[PDB]
Amino acid sequence: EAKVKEMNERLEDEEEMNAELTAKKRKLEDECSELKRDIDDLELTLAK
Amino acid sequence: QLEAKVKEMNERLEDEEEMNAELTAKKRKLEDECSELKRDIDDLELTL
Repeated sequence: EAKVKEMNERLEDEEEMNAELTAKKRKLEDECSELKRDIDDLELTLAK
Repeated sequence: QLEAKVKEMNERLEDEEEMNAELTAKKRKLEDECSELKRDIDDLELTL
């Protein structure tokens, strides 16, 4: 009965850890998109 | 019955824990990529 409840809890935690770490990941995806455009557009005004 | 209940939870934990394992490995490379993109800028801005 114990290992049953214990594994229930961990499941809810892993299901939510999925959501959490992906919001962390996403913030880095967003950043890595933006930083690239800021690299590029700077050079896109610098270029000759 | 309680061992069956034990089983599909152990099993589903393995699915979940690997999704979560992926999200942190995906997270690593994105931290690293952000790193170098942030570099490319801060080097380049030292002439503006």
